Amino acid sequence: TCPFYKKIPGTGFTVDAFQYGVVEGCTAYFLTHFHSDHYAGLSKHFTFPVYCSEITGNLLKNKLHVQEQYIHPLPLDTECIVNGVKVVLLDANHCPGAVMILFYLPNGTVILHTGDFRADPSMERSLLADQKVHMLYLDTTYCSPEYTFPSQQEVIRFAINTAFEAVTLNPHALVVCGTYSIGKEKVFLAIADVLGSKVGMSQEKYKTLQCLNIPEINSLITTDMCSSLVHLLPMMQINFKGLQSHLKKCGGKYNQILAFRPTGWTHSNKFTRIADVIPQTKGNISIYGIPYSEHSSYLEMKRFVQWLKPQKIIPTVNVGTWKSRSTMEKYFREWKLEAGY
Ligand code: NI
Repeated sequence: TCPFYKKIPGTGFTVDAFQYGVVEGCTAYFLTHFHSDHYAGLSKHFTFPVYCSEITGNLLKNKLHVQEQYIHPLPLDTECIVNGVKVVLLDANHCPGAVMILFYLPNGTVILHTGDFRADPSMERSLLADQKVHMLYLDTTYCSPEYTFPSQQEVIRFAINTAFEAVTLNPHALVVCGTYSIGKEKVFLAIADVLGSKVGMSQEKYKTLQCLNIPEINSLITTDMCSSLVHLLPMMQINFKGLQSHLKKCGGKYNQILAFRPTGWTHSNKFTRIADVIPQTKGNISIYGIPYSEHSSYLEMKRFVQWLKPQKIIPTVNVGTWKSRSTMEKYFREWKLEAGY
């Protein structure tokens, strides 16, 4: 049964609620982004209207085979009417195609559902500037002050400089990057651009990337692994055993691997600066864990909420324990007392 924090009151709508069967009273299912915890339950047998971004709708049709007649893609930054209710989709600064949804209820209530997001000051000049929000359904993934990490631009500077140094010292080194979902494509695209290479990958991952409307993508990726010195592998294979095995497969073209695991936060964040990050090494294999996040840090989240000044906050992440819920409620009250709303 569908939890309350997936339901939009005063509408027929749900958000990211496909794993509960037919939800009573739901006339339109919204999907914020193509991550498995959120799409869980969708398939070619789904026969209700799904509302989403264009990129999300390319992935539903090509990867999950949802039939076209049930996909309703909406343009961003554009007022649209869905089943009698005005909605707007906004860029969430998460993975490709990810949105926040603004719902203008028939009684005058305005609701923002962030989906998954990485808050940014650029959001203070979107269509959110223009009116008051009564209720915020908030991605609280990293809602505690221990969660710090650098900007995405500092992380990509570290990765490019590390890869370019290694391959210029040893032209026979291979770079490997882990992946298990869409998102974080800048990691491997920026490294392949500094090296003058395409990114090589499996046919299944090439298919997924071809749904993303990334400009000039045919110039940047390939299924011909032999032609590429940046390879993408499943995240589970980014370990010494899995990398040794991959290096065997390349037929003596390479004699070293430098590998990247873009994680979110790890507790090495509480001690080490990006500048000071070092790899784990075994023989001719090195593995870097780099803190590339597509969710808000604590400080980014706090700034967004203190700017928006919502009347009520409903967390959508970390809701399953009483200790998490009480922690989060305490921070919300601090933020509201400090800012004065
Ligand atoms: Ni996500």
